[PDB]
Amino acid sequence: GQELSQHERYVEQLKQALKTRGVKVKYADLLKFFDFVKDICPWFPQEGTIDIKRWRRVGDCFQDYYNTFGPEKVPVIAFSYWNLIKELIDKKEVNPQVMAAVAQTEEILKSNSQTDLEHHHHHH
Ligand SMILES: *C(=O)CCCCCCCCCCCCC
Repeated sequence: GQELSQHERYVEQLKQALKTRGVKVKYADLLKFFDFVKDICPWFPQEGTIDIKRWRRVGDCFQDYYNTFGPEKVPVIAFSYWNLIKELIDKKEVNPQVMAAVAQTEEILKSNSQTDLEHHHHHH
């Protein structure tokens, strides 16, 4: 959600990198969103976090299939992919939804094995 603002600035950074590849001028957010959103999130485009283990499984499936299918528009962007996914998470260490899925799913407030409410304790 709000993290969207962060995605904007980044989107601009990703475009610059590809720009140095001598590649034409295309949108990264869209090209990636549509492709990925439908890739790891084919039935749930609501969130869809960045994943290396999954994107890899679904990545090879569609990819290994598209290529083995002898395509007529064999894009080079392929080679670029995968490698970018790794270096991506790194520069993402900033504070994306990935880090949130942790603070949210595993709130620090959680007791030893109870809940954040903590019946034993009473604060107000
Ligand atoms: C809430 O709607 C914000 C979206 C939550 C997940 C997105 C977080 C960052 C997305 C990474 C994009 C870069 C690689 C595709």
